[PDB]
Amino acid sequence: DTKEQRILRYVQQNAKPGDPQSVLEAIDTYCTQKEWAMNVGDAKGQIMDAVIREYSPSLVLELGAYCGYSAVRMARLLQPGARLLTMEMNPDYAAITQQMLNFAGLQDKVTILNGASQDLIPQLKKKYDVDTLDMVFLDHWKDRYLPDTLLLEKCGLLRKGTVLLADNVIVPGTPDFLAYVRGSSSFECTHYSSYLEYMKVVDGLEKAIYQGP
Ligand SMILES: C[S@@+](CC[C@H](N)C(=O)[O-])C[C@H]1O[C@@H](n2cnc3c(N)ncnc32)[C@H](O)[C@@H]1O
Ligand SMILES: O=[N+]([O-])c1cc(O)c(O)c([N+](=O)[O-])c1
Ligand SMILES: [Mg+2]
Repeated sequence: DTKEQRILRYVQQNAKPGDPQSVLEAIDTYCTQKEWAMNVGDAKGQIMDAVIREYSPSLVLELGAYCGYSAVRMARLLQPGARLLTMEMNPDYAAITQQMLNFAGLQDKVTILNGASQDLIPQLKKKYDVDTLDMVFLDHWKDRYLPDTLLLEKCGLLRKGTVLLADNVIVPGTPDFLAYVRGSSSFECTHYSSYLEYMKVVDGLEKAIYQGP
């Protein structure tokens, strides 16, 4: 099996069905202790929670679902009637995300869009009944943040007050995106400093005592 199947299995065997907080904790525990994985993680996740609670978005777009950690993190805080749309181009990952959402009981709040954001964004208004977005979470391949921001703007999906929230602007880094939005009068920016998750990296010394030939 894959790492992603192992994460899901761990959740199924250890988390409480229908309990999003339990699902999050199980993922964080497994990736902290057993296998590193590229979920946003609990430290930055707490910052996401605070931002979502401040703006109470009715319509959120996520770029990059992976195993569904951030989709569970965000969707659990949405008010009744609110929606998360999440784009994922890897169908194996999208399958895990759907199962993760099902297990957490959030499947009615979240819709998975299968495909590449650059192909899907222009289809949003028509196929998913979108006027403008209230919030966007960017966490896909880092070279796509700036071109997808420009594409969102072109497609008329941003309104005054739409909140973009971008992961990894330091590590691995998103230098073009970060320079662009900080420099542009079309964006007012705030930085929330944190730490990359799952960085308790096990290593060790081997002692090898020569016994002779
Ligand atoms: C860092 S992981 C997402 C982690 C997730 N946001 C979380 O915190 O649980 C990055 C994901 O973006 C997907 N991806 C990369 N480029 C993409 C694109 N252009 N459109 C859609 N998905 C993309 C990758 O397949 C991968 O699953
Ligand atoms: O390599 N990493 O540490 C990361 C961390 C992350 O949080 C990522 O989103 C990532 N990625 O999308 O490729 C990679
Ligand atoms: Mg990330």
